[PDB]
Amino acid sequence: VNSFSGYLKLTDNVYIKNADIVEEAKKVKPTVVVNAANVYLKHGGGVAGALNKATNNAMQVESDDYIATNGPLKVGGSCVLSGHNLAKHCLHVVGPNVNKGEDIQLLKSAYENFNQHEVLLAPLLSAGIFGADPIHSLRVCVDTVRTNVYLAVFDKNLYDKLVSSFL
Ligand SMILES: c1cc(C2CCNCC2)n[nH]1
Repeated sequence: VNSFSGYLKLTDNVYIKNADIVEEAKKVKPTVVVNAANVYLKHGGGVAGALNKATNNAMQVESDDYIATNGPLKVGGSCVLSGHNLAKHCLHVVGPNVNKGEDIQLLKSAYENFNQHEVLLAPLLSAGIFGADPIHSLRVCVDTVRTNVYLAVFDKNLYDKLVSSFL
């Protein structure tokens, strides 16, 4: 048993809810929250901007030190940093950004990072301002992630479309 509430079960391991991931993280304090990161860990907008704002910019301060030491992530890659006030850990995962012309085949590689963690609270990778089709992102998630993933979908309209179109 875990503390996640109100989720619809899609598969053995994947769960979904219409929720603000920031508010969900604050309530649950999961072991791992996933950030929709870019390779520079510049948390300006989308899910990353919202998570970073909720940490009072401490996520960005930690991230800048990480980049100064290690250099940028790979598209499809990840790093584990603090979860600050939201979670124990934040898994910063870089899905391909269609609005920058990145290979959508890298979305599967991105989701493979989730398999290193037994339970995660996550957004749909490459959705929102990253420009991918969220229906596609959910299919790749279900067909790639084997650990237990709790997906938060901010937009109620999109949530209902994801559920009603799910195969
Ligand atoms: C040597 C050092 C590492 C670090 C692992 C923790 N954070 C990123 C770099 N990998 N290989």
